[PDB]
Amino acid sequence: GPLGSEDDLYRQSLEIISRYLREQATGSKDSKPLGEAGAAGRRALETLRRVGDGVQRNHETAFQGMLRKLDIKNEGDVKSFSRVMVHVFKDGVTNWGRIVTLISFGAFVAKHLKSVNQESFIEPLAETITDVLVRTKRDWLVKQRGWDGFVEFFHVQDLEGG
Repeated sequence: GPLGSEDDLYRQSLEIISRYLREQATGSKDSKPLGEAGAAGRRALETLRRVGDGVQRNHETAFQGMLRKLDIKNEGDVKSFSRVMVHVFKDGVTNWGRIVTLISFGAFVAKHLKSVNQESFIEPLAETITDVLVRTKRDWLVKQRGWDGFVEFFHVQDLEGG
């Protein structure tokens, strides 16, 4: 049925986004590792976790001004996320770092939404951030084998080049 000409990545992009945003919102480290998303999720949830911890420390100024400018009240405030969706890739040249900031913002905003006890809008929050993530950078995701590519860019563990 679903399997065919539909979207295979989206399924994953969601599996990992949920897994990531869920572990972030709670703040507690997940004990159960990946086992459905495949290879991407395994190295993604761990990579994204690290890049996120850094992104937040690197954007604390931006993140503070971005979320402060917004104000999640209902599922309608998600429109504000759409604004940052574009503002994230403001630069003509597309870089994984930019896409990392997008996932980094909503991920940080999700944990923020949970800090105020509004998980109600969180469920749709994650569903949107993901949709808008793979659906906004689909062409790229298709031109860069999506998920696998993301990790291809971050195939570095304890090594640094440039």
